[PDB]
Amino acid sequence: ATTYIFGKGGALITYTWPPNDRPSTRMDRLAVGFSTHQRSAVLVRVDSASGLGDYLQLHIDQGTVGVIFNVGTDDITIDEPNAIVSDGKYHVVRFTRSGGNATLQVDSWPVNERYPANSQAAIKIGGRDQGRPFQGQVSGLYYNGLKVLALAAESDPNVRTEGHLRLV
Repeated sequence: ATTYIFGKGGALITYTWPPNDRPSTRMDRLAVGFSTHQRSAVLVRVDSASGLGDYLQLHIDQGTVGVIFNVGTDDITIDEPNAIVSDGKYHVVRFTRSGGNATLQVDSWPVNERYPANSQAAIKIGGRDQGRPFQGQVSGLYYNGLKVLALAAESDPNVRTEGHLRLV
């Protein structure tokens, strides 16, 4: 329930687990609040051990939200192509992984992805080097117990700050 505004140039909020507490999880929850006017941006990126690719991606594409996450080799996508999100108004996204199974809630639209038959390293919010970079405001981010936005506000050493930010 803390809000950061990402200005012109795009900002970045990195939470970095110490190289000794890298959580290898059976289940993940991401839940973000935000608003933006652009139809193409990246919100939350979660990195895996060095050189394994992205563990979790949350991006706005075509004005709708979508998550990519990997089950070892393959990366699984979940699209919510019904909720328009690039209006500038408030929107709450809730990704819920459980093994291969997964759920995606955007505002009032839920999607359920069900499976057929990896240690985390960092969480980045926004991105300053994918021109056009993210612009707008993110609010009350939550990942596996970590309220990363709050942890910034209280200057947690694990949280590195880059870009054009403002606590509102």
